[PDB]
Amino acid sequence: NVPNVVVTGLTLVCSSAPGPLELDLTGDLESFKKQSFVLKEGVEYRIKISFRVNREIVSGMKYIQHTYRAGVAIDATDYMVGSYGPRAEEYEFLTPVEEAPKGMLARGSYSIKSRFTDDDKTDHLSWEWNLTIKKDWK
Repeated sequence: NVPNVVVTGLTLVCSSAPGPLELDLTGDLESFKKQSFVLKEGVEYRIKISFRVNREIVSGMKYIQHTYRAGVAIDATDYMVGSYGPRAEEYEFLTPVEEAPKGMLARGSYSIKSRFTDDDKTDHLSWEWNLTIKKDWK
């Protein structure tokens, strides 16, 4: 049977972004490693993680995210998702509002290691993507 939990996507929710910033997590995750979303410095945003539970209840689901700059971790955050049972409709998790960095010295590439797990520490899905902070959506 298809995994009990299927992570289906990640969306960088930003009201002022010119276009959609989302990753399809149901396909090939390798392509993301060479790609990067552009985010204007200082803008507020959230991260929407779409997923579905197919058969059994899952408890303590957490969306983990480590952010690196110049190859070194500058932040680690565990987002308590919750315990949710099976449902036909796809679930969506929104992290609290975040604020992007500002100032020259904050600009540049940022790499993210993302993981969706639960209590049993199950690796429901892990993936790496990139971000680039710019003065404007340039």
